[PDB]
Parts: sequence; C-alpha cells; structure tokens
Amino acid sequence: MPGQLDPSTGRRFSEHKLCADDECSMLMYRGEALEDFTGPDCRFVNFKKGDPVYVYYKLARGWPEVWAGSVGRTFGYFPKDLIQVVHEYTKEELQVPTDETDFVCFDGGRDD
Repeated sequence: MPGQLDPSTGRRFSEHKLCADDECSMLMYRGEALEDFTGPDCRFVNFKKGDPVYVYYKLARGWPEVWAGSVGRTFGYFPKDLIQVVHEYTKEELQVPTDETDFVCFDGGRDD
C-alpha cells in the first residue's frame, strides 16, 4: 500500500507464500475451478467452473483465501475460494517469502 491504490490493479497476494516445497517447484494440490472468473489483472489466473487448475503454492494464511497456479494459458494468483481441490500431492506447507518483483507486470503495471 503506497499511500494510494489503483482500483483496477490487484496486489501481490501476500508477503509470504506457502509451498509444497521450500523452492515452490513442487505441486501442493490439484484443483478445479467451480466458479467462473477472469484475470485481467495481468498475473491473476483466469478460469471458470469446470476448468482444471494446478496449485503450485498458496498464500500464508490470508482472506480472501487466495492460491496460485497455472490454468490453460494463465498462471499466477487467484481466489482459492473460486476453486476446489480435486486432489492433493502433499499436506505440506513450507513458508517461502515472496519477492516484491516475484510476480510483477512490466509495461503498464503498478510497481507501487
């Protein structure tokens, strides 16, 4: 929060991300989207009800509950609330910190 906030731009989810592995290279769960949705926020994940998702990592305790993964041609962050775990590889939750530019958008993206 840089004093002001652009309504049309989302935030970098959370300061810490929970991963199935400390390098977040291993899948945690596999999910399916039980809700229609769009990710115009550049790094949001687009999906809709009936869209299979993969969840690489998730937020370290945050509401609205938000997760991250890849769906179709979109990969990034999205509301966990908008999907359902269709299966999981691990119950492991390693707390890896997020970089400020870990998930950013160049040319037409809020760095603030």
